[PDB]
Amino acid sequence: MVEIVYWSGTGNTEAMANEIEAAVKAAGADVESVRFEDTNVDDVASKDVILLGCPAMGSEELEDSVVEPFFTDLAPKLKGKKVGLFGSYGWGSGEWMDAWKQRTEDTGATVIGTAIVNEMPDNAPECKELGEAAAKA
Ligand SMILES: Cc1cc2c(cc1C)N(C[C@H](O)[C@H](O)[C@H](O)COP(=O)(O)O)c1[nH]c(=O)[nH]c(=O)c1N2
Repeated sequence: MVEIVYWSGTGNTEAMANEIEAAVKAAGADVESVRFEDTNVDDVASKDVILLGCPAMGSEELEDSVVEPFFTDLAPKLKGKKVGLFGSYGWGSGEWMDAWKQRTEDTGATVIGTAIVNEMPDNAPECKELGEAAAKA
């Protein structure tokens, strides 16, 4: 059981989440895909595996006004659980995802892969890989 929580500006992370979802469904696993704006730590608690979807913003950062408020709320129950990280970038890779990995790992949770894409999904099999991994917790 996987809660795929995504923040999508320009369709990108939605389509990424959809790709992941298909790989989860292929291995007969229950998926709950929602947006960062409409979720809660209590919901997350019921799912052994969680995936977070945030594109690269400003100067190689996470999306401050939604993802960081939800992350702080999430932190008390982000222990032991399998958390996969998925994001789209334009011109700069890695940094935002490294900082993101560091904070998600740091709460006592483990990272069930990191998917980085050049704007649009499919261009990185990583998305599908994360799907498979999430299906298998
Ligand atoms: C205000 C703003 C700021 C950034 C971006 C876009 C926008 C609109 N993008 C590109 C972005 O990661 C890419 O286009 C995503 O596929 C879509 O991101 P959003 O859904 O538009 O936030 C971007 N890309 C990148 O590689 N490093 C960066 O720091 C940023 N910063």
